[PDB]
Amino acid sequence: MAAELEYESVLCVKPDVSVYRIPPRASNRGYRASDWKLDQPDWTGRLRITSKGKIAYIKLEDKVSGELFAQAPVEQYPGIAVETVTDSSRYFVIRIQDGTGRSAFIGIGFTDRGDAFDFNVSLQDHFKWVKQE
Repeated sequence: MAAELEYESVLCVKPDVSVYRIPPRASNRGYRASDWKLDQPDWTGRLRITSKGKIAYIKLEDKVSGELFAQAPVEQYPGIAVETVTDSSRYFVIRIQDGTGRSAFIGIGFTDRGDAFDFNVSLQDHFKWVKQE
């Protein structure tokens, strides 16, 4: 049906997810959403991540069909740049890096925390081992 050979790949996906777009800038470490705010840059579509073997790459588009299509390749090493609302608001942000110099910052959230949780916790389940393999 699908299980035949195991490999190093998270296999994270999500047909229903929302993400924000903000200039790749940062003069510090601690974010400030409560003061940053954002209601314009926030496209909706499908987001997922995977890894061939020695490296990884995140693919995004639309679970339905989309159009443009894009992705963000990762070196599968400089894993970092992930945080949430320092002052507590109602969303979260995630970023990635590759080669130790190229990293993109974007926000991820949903009209509800319950759903946005299952999605986030899903990508992790595949990454680090805790609840399953």
